[PDB]
Amino acid sequence: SGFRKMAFPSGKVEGCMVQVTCGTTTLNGLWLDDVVYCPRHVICTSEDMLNPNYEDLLIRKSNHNFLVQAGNVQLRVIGHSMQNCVLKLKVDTANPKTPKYKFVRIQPGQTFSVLACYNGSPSGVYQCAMRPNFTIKGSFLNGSCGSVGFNIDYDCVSFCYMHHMELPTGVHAGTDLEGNFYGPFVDRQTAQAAGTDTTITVNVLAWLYAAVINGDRWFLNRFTTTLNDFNLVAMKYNYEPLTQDHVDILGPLSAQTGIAVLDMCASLKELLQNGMNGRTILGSALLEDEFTPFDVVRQCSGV
Amino acid sequence: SGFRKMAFPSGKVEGCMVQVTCGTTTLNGLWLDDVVYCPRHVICTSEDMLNPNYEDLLIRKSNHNFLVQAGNVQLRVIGHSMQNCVLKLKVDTANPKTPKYKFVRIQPGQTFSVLACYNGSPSGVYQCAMRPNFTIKGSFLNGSCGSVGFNIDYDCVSFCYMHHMELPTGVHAGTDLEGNFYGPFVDRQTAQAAGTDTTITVNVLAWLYAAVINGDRWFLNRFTTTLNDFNLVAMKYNYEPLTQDHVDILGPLSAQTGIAVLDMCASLKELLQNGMNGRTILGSALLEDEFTPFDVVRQCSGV
Ligand SMILES: C[C@H](NC(=O)[C@@H](c1cccnc1)N(C(=O)c1ccco1)c1ccc(-c2ccccc2)cc1)c1ccccc1
Ligand SMILES: C[C@H](NC(=O)[C@@H](c1cccnc1)N(C(=O)c1ccco1)c1ccc(-c2ccccc2)cc1)c1ccccc1
Repeated sequence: SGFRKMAFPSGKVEGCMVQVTCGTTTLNGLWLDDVVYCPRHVICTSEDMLNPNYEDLLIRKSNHNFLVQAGNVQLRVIGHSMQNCVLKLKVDTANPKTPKYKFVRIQPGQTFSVLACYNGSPSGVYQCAMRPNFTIKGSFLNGSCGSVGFNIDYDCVSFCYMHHMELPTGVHAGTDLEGNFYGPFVDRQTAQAAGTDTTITVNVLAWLYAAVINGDRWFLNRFTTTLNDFNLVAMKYNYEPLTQDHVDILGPLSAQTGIAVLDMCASLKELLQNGMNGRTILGSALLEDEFTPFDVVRQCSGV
Repeated sequence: SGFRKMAFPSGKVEGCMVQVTCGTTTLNGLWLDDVVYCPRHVICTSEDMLNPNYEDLLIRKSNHNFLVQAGNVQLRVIGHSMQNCVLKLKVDTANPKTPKYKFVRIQPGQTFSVLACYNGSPSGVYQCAMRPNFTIKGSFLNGSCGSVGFNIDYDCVSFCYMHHMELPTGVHAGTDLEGNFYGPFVDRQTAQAAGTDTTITVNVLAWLYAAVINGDRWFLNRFTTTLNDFNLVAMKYNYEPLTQDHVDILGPLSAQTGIAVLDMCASLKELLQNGMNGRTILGSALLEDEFTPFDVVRQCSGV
């Protein structure tokens, strides 16, 4: 029993974190095979922040201008390219700690483990969700950039995120490892406001299912609801519209807890309409939406 | 900016997690040098749970009865011993991924990263605190036992916890790597009730200091208090008595935020007396006490 904000083991990803220096600017790179992926804003200077032209900013840079350091060891950059908002620095040496890996682009509401890094050094690990506004409520300081979000499918590290920037609102924006920012964010120092941060309803339901599985069942009522009636109250509370997919995705937890998904929607409604009445669920005084149905299954089947 | 429940990178500890089978029973072992540490209740059977005699239960067991598996590779157990509530299984092979390491016994209120394991396989990572009742509110399933809590001092993994058992209350009890349970817990299936789970006041203050550093400063009042007056209200709310050490330990955060520690105690008092009024601090609707002053410094200086 028990339920915590759990990350994947970062070991496989630690062995991939290198330091990437471009002049004054230093941040993290991901070293897989003979390629080091980092935010392309490594190349940007003290005044390039506002409107940097990267193609233009790349011409000025060469292989020897990218100082790729793997712990204490400098790597030979034997070729570089820009893919969207990432640099792919070709190095002469394949990373011998390269795990089996994929670059997935993760849907909003999906979760991943962040290995926060400074100077290619793993600092800490924490679970994150892709917010429906395609921000992530991370912990990143200066130099945290090029830190990756990831998911482990047994042996296979599925890199879903590379951290780029903090928004004016303490919130984080970054890209997949193909360099495509999640959301409308751009690697420039301009007015970039977050959209509405909606609650990942299916995740809250999964969290409630985790709560019930861990004996926190108080918020259960004798009520049911309809998807449509629940979704009316969901929208009022800035909750993601719930779909049959969400219900299907919660089927495992339903089947596990013998609680129809719509009876849990009924409990969620009462929690949303009435608040939590000073009570806690899974040591939280609000409804956690940064655990997927898969995350709950994982943390309650011990994958 | 941003503030999350961050763990240390588990990589150094992953390379130390082995599987430990004794007959039907399987759990995790920690492989450092030529020694594999696991909960001694690995040796206990289907009826030994109630009152097991371990010395007696060890006689029946030999080196070849301890199946130490490192991934797909069995290790030769060339000697075994019991140290308090841990077995130290001597193996012929030093763990080549042995990090620089110490066994620290951590004070209650101190935090550590848990690498949750099943069959010597890292499942997930999360930050934990030693509760003042010497329980830990973990996420551990069946077979999670022999999972270690730890702290990383740059290169040096300070193993503080080995997970043993879940209490009747969904809460977790275990030992240091010298095998000494934190708290009054014993590796037996008997009435083991948690004491009062008091709030780690110094940690809540650190969390508030992290909140203020991350722009969440609303709970700041124009009030101050005295240690004694604050401690009167602390005790009412089952908060750890605050000491000059706690104030000293918060000195860094005080100095960083230019907020006297006692003005923050004043804010904590108003939060405790008045609750949070539906408001959140650092995405929490209650006062987080599972972040140390050191943890906040670390996550807000990027160590
Ligand atoms: C306010 C925000 N502040 C930041 O983003 C902070 C940073 C703070 C904490 C966590 N995450 C990143 N930041 C870093 O820590 C960093 C810089 C280099 C390596 O790391 C950074 C600074 C600059 C850039 C950048 C520069 C040129 C062109 C385009 C972008 C990118 C990141 C920001 C600054 C500038 C632009 C957008 C957002
Ligand atoms: C209720 C509790 N249930 C548990 O503790 C669960 C377990 C569940 C989730 C997380 N953490 C551990 N548990 C395991 O997952 C496990 C067993 C072996 C390897 O792993 C376990 C079962 C048994 C023992 C044990 C056996 C003989 C003598 C003394 C102790 C120890 C652990 C418990 C059972 C028995 C005794 C105390 C507490």
